[PDB]
Amino acid sequence: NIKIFSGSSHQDLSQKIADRLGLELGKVVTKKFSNQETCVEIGESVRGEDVYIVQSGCGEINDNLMELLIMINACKIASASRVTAVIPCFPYARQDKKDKSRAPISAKLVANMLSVAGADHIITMDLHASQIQGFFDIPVDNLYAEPAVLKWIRENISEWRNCTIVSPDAGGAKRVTSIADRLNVDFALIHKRMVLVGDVKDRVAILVDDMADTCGTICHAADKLLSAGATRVYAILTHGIFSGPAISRINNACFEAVVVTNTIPQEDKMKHCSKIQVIDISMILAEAIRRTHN
Amino acid sequence: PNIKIFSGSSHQDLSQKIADRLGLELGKVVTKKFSNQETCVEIGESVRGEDVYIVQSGCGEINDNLMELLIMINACKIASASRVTAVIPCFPYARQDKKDKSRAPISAKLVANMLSVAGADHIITMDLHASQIQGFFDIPVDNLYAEPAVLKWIRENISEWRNCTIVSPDAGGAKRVTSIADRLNVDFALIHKERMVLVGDVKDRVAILVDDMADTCGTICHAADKLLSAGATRVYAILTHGIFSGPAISRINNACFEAVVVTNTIPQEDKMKHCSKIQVIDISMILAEAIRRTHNGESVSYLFSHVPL
Amino acid sequence: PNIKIFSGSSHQDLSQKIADRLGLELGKVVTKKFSNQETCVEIGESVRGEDVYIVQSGCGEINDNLMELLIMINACKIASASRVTAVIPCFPYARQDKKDKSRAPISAKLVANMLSVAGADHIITMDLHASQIQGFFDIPVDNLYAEPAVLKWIRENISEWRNCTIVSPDAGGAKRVTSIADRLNVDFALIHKERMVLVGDVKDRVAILVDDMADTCGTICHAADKLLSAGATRVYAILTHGIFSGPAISRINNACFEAVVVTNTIPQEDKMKHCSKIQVIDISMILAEAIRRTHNGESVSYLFSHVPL
Amino acid sequence: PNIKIFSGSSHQDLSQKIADRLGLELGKVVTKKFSNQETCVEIGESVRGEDVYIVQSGCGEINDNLMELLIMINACKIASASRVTAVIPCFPYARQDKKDKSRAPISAKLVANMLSVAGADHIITMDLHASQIQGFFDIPVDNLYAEPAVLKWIRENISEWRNCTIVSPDAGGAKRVTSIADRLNVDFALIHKMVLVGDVKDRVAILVDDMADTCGTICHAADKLLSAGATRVYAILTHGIFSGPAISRINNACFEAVVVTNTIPQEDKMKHCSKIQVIDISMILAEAIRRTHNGESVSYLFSHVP
Amino acid sequence: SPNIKIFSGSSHQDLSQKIADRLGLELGKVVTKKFSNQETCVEIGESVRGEDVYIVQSGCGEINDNLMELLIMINACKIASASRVTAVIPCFPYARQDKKDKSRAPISAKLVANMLSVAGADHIITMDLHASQIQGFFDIPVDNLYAEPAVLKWIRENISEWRNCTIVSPDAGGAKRVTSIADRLNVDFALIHRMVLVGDVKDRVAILVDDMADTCGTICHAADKLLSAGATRVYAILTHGIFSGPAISRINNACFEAVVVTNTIPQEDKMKHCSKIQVIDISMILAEAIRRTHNGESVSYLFSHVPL
Amino acid sequence: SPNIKIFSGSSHQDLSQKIADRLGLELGKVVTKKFSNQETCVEIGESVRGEDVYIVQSGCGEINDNLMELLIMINACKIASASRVTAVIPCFPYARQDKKDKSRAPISAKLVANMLSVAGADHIITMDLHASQIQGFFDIPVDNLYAEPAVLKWIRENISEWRNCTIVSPDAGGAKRVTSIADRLNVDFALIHKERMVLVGDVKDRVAILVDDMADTCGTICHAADKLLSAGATRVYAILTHGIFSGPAISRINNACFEAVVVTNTIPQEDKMKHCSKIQVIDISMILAEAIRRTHNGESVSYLFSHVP
Ligand SMILES: Nc1nc2c(ncn2[C@@H]2O[C@H](COP(=O)(O)OP(=O)(O)O)[C@@H](O)[C@H]2O)c(=O)[nH]1
Ligand SMILES: Nc1nc2c(ncn2[C@@H]2O[C@H](COP(=O)(O)OP(=O)(O)O)[C@@H](O)[C@H]2O)c(=O)[nH]1
Ligand SMILES: Nc1nc2c(ncn2[C@@H]2O[C@H](COP(=O)(O)OP(=O)(O)O)[C@@H](O)[C@H]2O)c(=O)[nH]1
Ligand SMILES: Nc1nc2c(ncn2[C@@H]2O[C@H](COP(=O)(O)OP(=O)(O)O)[C@@H](O)[C@H]2O)c(=O)[nH]1
Ligand SMILES: O=P(O)(O)OC[C@H]1O[C@H](O)[C@H](O)[C@@H]1O
Ligand SMILES: O=P(O)(O)OC[C@H]1O[C@H](O)[C@H](O)[C@@H]1O
Ligand SMILES: O=P(O)(O)OC[C@H]1O[C@H](O)[C@H](O)[C@@H]1O
Ligand SMILES: O=P(O)(O)OC[C@H]1O[C@H](O)[C@H](O)[C@@H]1O
Ligand SMILES: O=P(O)(O)OC[C@H]1O[C@H](O)[C@H](O)[C@@H]1O
Repeated sequence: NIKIFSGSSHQDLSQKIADRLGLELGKVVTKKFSNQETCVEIGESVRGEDVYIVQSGCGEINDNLMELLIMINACKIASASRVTAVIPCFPYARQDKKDKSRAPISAKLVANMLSVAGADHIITMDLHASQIQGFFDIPVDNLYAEPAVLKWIRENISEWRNCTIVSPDAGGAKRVTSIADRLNVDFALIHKRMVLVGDVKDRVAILVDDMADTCGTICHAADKLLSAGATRVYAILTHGIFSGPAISRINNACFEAVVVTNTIPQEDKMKHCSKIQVIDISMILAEAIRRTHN
Repeated sequence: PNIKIFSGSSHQDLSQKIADRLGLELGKVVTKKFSNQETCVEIGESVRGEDVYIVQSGCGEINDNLMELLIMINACKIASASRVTAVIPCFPYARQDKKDKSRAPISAKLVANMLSVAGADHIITMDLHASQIQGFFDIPVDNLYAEPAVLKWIRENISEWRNCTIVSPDAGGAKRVTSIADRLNVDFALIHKERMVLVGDVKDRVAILVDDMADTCGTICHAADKLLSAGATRVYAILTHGIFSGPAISRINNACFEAVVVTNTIPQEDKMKHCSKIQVIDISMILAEAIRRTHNGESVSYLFSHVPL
Repeated sequence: PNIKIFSGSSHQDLSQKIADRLGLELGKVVTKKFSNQETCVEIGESVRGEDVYIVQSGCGEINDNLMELLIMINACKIASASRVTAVIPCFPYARQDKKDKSRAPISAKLVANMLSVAGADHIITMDLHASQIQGFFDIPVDNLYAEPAVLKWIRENISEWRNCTIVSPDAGGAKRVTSIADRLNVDFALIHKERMVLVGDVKDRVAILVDDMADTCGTICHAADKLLSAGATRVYAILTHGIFSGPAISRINNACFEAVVVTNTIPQEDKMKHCSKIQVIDISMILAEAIRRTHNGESVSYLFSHVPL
Repeated sequence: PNIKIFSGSSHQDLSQKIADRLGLELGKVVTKKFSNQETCVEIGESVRGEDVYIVQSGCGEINDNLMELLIMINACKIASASRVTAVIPCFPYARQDKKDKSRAPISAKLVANMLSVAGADHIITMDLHASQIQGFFDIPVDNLYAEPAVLKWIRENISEWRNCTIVSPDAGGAKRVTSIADRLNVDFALIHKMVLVGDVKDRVAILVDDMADTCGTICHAADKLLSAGATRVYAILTHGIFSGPAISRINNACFEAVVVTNTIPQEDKMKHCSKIQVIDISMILAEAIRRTHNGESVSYLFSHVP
Repeated sequence: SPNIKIFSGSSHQDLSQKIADRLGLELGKVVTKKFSNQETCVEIGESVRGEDVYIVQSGCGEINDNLMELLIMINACKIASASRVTAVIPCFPYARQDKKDKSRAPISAKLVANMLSVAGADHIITMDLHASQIQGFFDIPVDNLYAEPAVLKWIRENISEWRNCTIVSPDAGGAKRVTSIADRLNVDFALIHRMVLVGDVKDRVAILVDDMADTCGTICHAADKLLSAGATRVYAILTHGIFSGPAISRINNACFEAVVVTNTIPQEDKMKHCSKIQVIDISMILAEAIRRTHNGESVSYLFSHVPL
Repeated sequence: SPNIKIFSGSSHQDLSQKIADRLGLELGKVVTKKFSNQETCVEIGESVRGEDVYIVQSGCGEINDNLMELLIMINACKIASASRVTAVIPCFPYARQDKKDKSRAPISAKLVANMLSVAGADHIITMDLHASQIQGFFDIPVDNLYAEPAVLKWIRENISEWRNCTIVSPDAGGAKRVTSIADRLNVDFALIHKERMVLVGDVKDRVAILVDDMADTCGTICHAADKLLSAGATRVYAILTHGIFSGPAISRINNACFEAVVVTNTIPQEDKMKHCSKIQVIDISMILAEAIRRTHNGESVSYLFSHVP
């Protein structure tokens, strides 16, 4: 049967997942030692169980990554039948190639540390680059928020039939042209001094990318989109990291709303920013766990 | 502890140019097929203690050349070679780099694992379809760019290059073309299939389509037709990998290109004989230089700012 | 009860016979090639939690079938199948199982490592060239014998079998023929190349050459004529693997065989059209029984003493 | 090959001291964190064909320094280094070296395997909590001793060292002090919970263990040693973790000195605690690096110091 | 539930028989001998397809022959399509070589752990590892069982003055073990380290406790020191009864009232030639570990209680 | 630049000493004993840091203690920062268990190859593997040396009538070993098969030489010898590479009808020669020493297969 465990990163999403599966949380004490070493004490048997550990790459990332690895190692030495790392926001994903001299491929390093910890399956959401599925030798589910983003647009944008949907960088063109084609609307591209390609005159601009970290690029992209004359600017990003001065920049930018999923906890950031709206996706992870559980 | 260079049956000319630029001959290897079509590899010289480089591109009957490459690596490895480096100009199975459909394979990662398990210690390639294939291994992977030699070609061959527009034939290729456009200080544009859509205005100016490869060339021929319809003085196509499979030559001859420019990661002499529009950017000096720097133990970053020769 | 059988492009007939004998349908898989000759594999039905068997024989265009097999294994493995078993009746690269020359590869071990790294958990094959290839893995390898079905054939079709002579065309095929001689209670003989030399009798007796495979068939045709010039009644040739590459068919048409008997580890339908001496032994029930017993607990030890049907 | 030594963000002073003692400068690495708290590592000079040494101790925010160390190892490995050696003065997660509870992790082995897959070919550390951690790998792991340097400190600083009594504050540490007391040919003692076994009457008492974290079990162990009547009490621990309430407890305790090595930085601790003294072990690590480079035996560093 | 098979090696057949008997099973059909040239011969005479296999081999009596036999049995079961192969090793061999305390020294214990891993072992069940950190040699579950509950029950039921005894360590290495026992009995402890004794064995009973007894030189010299310090009776309760070389002669001449070991190593032949040696059948602790590991329960019971 | 060291195990110190003498080296400082409880104790009393280490241990005389000793020495040198560890094993143990011929049978040879691999061996140097395919049980270079040269030289220098002798295989499995030797001598050949013992070939009126790779209990060579005399041969010799002579072997050869029984010193023969006057030994220490010298440097060992230094 199923045991779902939660790490100290995003207890809310784990609770939603376990509720949707009709389970309890697997009882785990997750803290730090006096000298900041990660302390993981699982307080119930997992012998013969299919265990799922929910830990997102957010907060103090290395503590949560190491916590996840230690939970995997404990469950593996605990004679668990299978250990699955549920990672809604995959850490170190932007370091997925050697783009400069002597650079590390940190995402690949993370994939190998999960492998040697004892992970048998990975369930994640909107990988920055899909090719990260190839960093392993085990099944890696790359889930999409695209149905939930489409539904959010259709249910919240009055003028969605005549929007355009825009990318703030180059790399995000393929992500955008999908949903633009799925809504049957135009599309546009913003590149870095900032240049705009496409027609967003007298319509609604929805910026879409996989992630929003410092939000400098989407804020200057919204400013370019107002320069080109757009009745309203939205930003729908899957992972709402919001690091550093991000909140200040979205509060001063001219967005109608800024939409993210709950791959990362947003309550405290939503308290300091009124434009933020969060989507479900917890039902998408539960169905990947239940589908995985044969 | 010097260099031994061997050639596979997938591109002996490129191996010949590389060994020539390095002041070498090429290793004595017989690479044929058995009566029942099994690969036969006979290394005809000692390779003990040598730094071996094997040149095999993903082209032709791809699985025969891939299997030949793997057998060459394994023989050299149990031949007590000091190091074995697979130089793979066009990396095969690169478009199968993820699990997009329901039960699809990641063939590129499988290939990376067969190269790893054969005994490869180093990979030297050019313009990987996805750069993340460098992460499919646990060994160094040089992802060489043809971008500098393409820039040099454009400047030395395009009269109106100062006011051209670099166009991406698909969505996915926007990063490449904005890189090149930023390097020439020109404009860029994008074409998206669905009717085919053009964004970025290429009116009354030269249009250069740039992507990593040309297989069946349907997408770049349709893109070129759209560039004419939008009113573009001239339309070029500069692609790194000249696969040209199927009706590709028919489609390029029946399109409106002034030239279609590729590198010699794949043999092009037979293709150029049947298509007066195809131009080749010899990149054997970039591969020869990367091998030499790899041997000495020097930094290959020079190869991303300047063209040799 | 959770069993799936997928077929490659090499021996679809044998796959259908096996699935028929197990009362199953073949799994939904599209297995073709891309425009640039890369292998294209989409398994079109779930294998989640299933006991998967992939039947691909080492024959035809061998490297395309090997890559197809590896891509199917890796796909099923990433598709969360419980176990993936490669049913390979004729093992490719099996004759390359040692280092006899100064720089030779052990291609059989390379293949064992590529099947292992793809995700294979079990191997089911028939009459390995060398049995020690079982040790090239680290997973169970069922090496089935055609010996019982050959014994049944010899008993039921050769009238003078009680006083025949089982002959080896080379050395090393001595154990194969001595086991059949001890099991039929008959005589054995041996032929060594070096002008060919025969040791043993065959005078005024039916002669039966037995080996594991027949590729170019030069040695068994010269062996046949030597057996007639030593004064033998007839000459048969019973080989497990048909292959028949190169000029083999032409040579069998001119040789003096009464019959050439093979199993259907390799398709023989096209071969039988051009050679009237070729008779085929259906071994689909031995492979089907290996699969059904492998699914359940049940020991495969049957398939080495008596024939299923 | 030629030697390059790199520093992590943990204990930069020890890295500089080591590089100076080897007559080298530290290599160019920028090691910081991203806006979203991910580790950023940029090695700014070629290491192709080099024998690289990366000095990172298990201290401070340990998971950030461990993850940073792993990223440096991986970068140097893809940067075509000839050999990558992790110099780790204090090995993190070492106290998780066995399974004494249900569902417990063996975090020390997890770290050993992450170092292995990162690309480490050699490990140089000092006084592992348990020596058997050398077996968590399949690559050379040097477990150096501070014992000659603590002995030299104690002969050179304790006048009554000829007639002292070395004490273990817990059970598990009974062998270490027998290795040291017998090396001084002096009395030894033991404390368990507190009850004391061994003599400590009018003698002066020297606590020796591998660590001292929060120091509760050595502050109480000092109180028991005074109650049994010893002139002064000395605490000599290898790794100066001093986390949590450690400083307050030593400031309110009756130590003559608390001596640690510089496997972990102590400067911030020493400005706030007059009782902390540090032993320089930078030459003991430098000599193992030098011997490891040009192929000598580090056995000498367990009996002679520099 | 029952798809389990249990097999024996050539080392401790009595323990194998007791374990299988306690589980209500018969021992599996394996012929285990040596070839003419002294190579190990292993013939499993029954199917293990889909089975949860347990192989009982202790590190004792011609160690390399039994270790190599164990590895060959694991590999045979692995190629025989067993679902899981568990090595039950009551006394884990080469455990004293668990670190590098010398130049050019081997970690023989780690080598053995890697040979068991590469042979095909999926699980290890052992008792009183010399060092518990050997659990970290394996990357697989390793049960490190204790004789501590059975040693305490034996003490309470056989030492009358056990409430005022003295649990003594024969070397500096058993201080963790004996304090544990000392705390469980609520008694005093002592240590012996040239003969130096620290602790107060007053005029009472001294019980030496360690993990094993090989030659028995240390427990006997510790017994002499415990005499000279004036102690009533002295005992020795050791988990692993290796007793090699002149060990029995030295126990017969030493001042022991009794010397108690477990049956991780065969002791019947040893007990016939020494009236002092007593054995604590621990076959039920191993059987209940096999039974719980099959059908997947928690073995932590076995450290608080002694099932018969 | 000699970084070469050479240790010896407890199995064959004489052969190690001859090898090191021929290489102009001293034997490495190793104490190899047993603990009180019969556990293997290995203390290397010399640095091997950065050295090319060779450990000479043969599979003979109490196999498991010598195998375990070899493994502990490899592991010690590997953790001792040795540059490379090469296991020089003249007689490779467990070679006869190289396949699964019965149900639940072990492939002990592959297990041994995996324990040598996991100990840290980078190279294996052996002589006359029972099956050559055992080279594929590894993933590291394995030199399979032949005793065929020096056996040819022995026959020529000791048998007067060798120009018309007959090389006989005692079993159906050594026929390839025989056919080789005979072709190099240009002599007849024959084969013996225990079915009742049967002889195939001609050995009437001329000298007969039984040749196989080893002699364990010697049960077959002796009955084959009486068969060779009942079939009428002047003399009978027995030349085996590996002189194991276990069990009743010496008792059987002393009453056997051999002119001589010739073995190599892959196994110590001194005590065996004391109890059997018919035993001749061939020194192959120069073939092992040359395999080591060429393996160290970087030279083709393949000379050793037709020359005899
Ligand atoms: N992972 C895990 N280990 C268990 C469980 N139950 C028992 N163990 C065993 O417990 C041992 C270590 O903890 P344990 O002995 O129970 O703690 P102790 O009884 O206080 O010494 C190992 O042998 C584990 O195999 C369980 O449910 N999960
Ligand atoms: N790879 C390689 N192998 C060599 C070389 N020189 C000798 N060999 C050896 O040659 C052997 C195979 O060639 P050969 O002696 O003709 O085979 P054999 O006579 O049938 O055993 C192998 O054992 C190799 O180790 C060399 O330069 N390279
Ligand atoms: N790790 C490492 N990579 C190097 C070194 N020298 C050159 N490189 C190469 O630098 C390449 C980076 O390519 P690119 O994305 O164009 O970065 P660029 O070299 O700065 O232009 C990598 O693919 C490496 O092959 C080196 O010393 N170490
Ligand atoms: N290990 C094992 N092998 C089995 C079992 N049942 C059948 N086998 C087969 O046994 C074969 C070798 O033994 P066997 O068939 O009896 O003798 P053979 O005539 O040499 O094939 C292998 O090819 C296996 O496929 C089993 O339960 N366990
Ligand atoms: O373009 P499609 O033929 O649709 O897809 C494959 C394309 O691959 C290359 O980009 C060619 O230009 C082909 O057109
Ligand atoms: O030897 P060839 O005639 O050329 O090739 C076919 C032979 O291949 C093997 O030797 C078989 O015995 C076949 O008779
Ligand atoms: O003392 P408490 O258990 O906090 O733990 C801290 C101890 O950690 C080690 O034992 C040190 O000697 C410290 O005294
Ligand atoms: O006493 P020794 O002969 O030195 O060695 C064997 C005995 O002492 C050792 O520590 C073992 O524990 C045995 O108890
Ligand atoms: O005669 P056996 O008992 O079979 O074994 C000893 C034989 O072992 C070898 O294979 C030779 O044929 C020897 O004569």
